[PDB]
Amino acid sequence: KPYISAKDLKEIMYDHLPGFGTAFHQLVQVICKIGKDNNLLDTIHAEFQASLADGDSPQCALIQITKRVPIFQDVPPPIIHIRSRGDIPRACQKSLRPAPPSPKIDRGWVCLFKMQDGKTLGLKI
Repeated sequence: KPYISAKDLKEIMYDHLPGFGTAFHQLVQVICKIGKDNNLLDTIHAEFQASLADGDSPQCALIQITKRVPIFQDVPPPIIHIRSRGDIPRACQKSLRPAPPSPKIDRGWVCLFKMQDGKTLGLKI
């Protein structure tokens, strides 16, 4: 069992972020779910801290996690099912892009939004 829970890591990360419902907030969620599912929460937490200690901003640290914690190169961006495009947080809207064939988390593709109508948009940082 992890010293830090998915819920608590999310809160710690959220505490460091400006605004609400940004692409970074969504990235926090992707990171925590991947960490929780693969039992890497503590590793992820430490990497977050280490990046901040290097002098990186919190946004930059989240990006660093995707490049430095190996698992984020080895799994595809999560597919998140929603009903319509309005379900996506306002702050994320500006970051939606057509979904390429091979999006990579470590290149900024946070997740894929799959709508009810069958359409798909990627979230890109």
